Amino acid sequence: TEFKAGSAKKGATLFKTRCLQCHTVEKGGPHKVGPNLHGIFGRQSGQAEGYSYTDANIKKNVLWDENNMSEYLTNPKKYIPGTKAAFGGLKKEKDRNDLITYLKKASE
Ligand code: HEM
Ligand SMILES: [C-]#N
Repeated sequence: TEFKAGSAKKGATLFKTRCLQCHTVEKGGPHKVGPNLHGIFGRQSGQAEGYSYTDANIKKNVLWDENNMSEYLTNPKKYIPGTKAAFGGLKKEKDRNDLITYLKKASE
């Protein structure tokens, strides 16, 4: 992978206050508002059956590397033109580094 990590901790706190709202990180996990984000790093997009998927996510088949996720998070509804992800696109830029680190580490 190109991206090299910031901090495993702190990113947790960000996830907990941003993403945990809609998602989970745990193995399998409840696909609450969003799907679960375990093992996503290096698994293509749309890798969790049963939950309410979209054609758009499938057709927009994304590997979920750090770059693509970093971008997506900025503008999910743009990057995938057909998502229920009514998320406030991660503008902060900095915290993202930690958050992605945590996610990467969690999704090892
Ligand atoms: C910055 C914290 C967040 C992160 C790291 C994140 C990450 C992701 C990722 C990687 C996907 C792609 C799933 C896949 O293709 O398998 C996704 C989808 C989704 N997210 Fe988030 N998300 C965040 C916050 C949110 C929030 C707060 C909401 C709830 C308002 C939300 C709702 C959704 C939904 C509904 C999807 C499914 C969209 C689709 O596949 O069409 N997310 N998210
Ligand atoms: C999730 N955007």
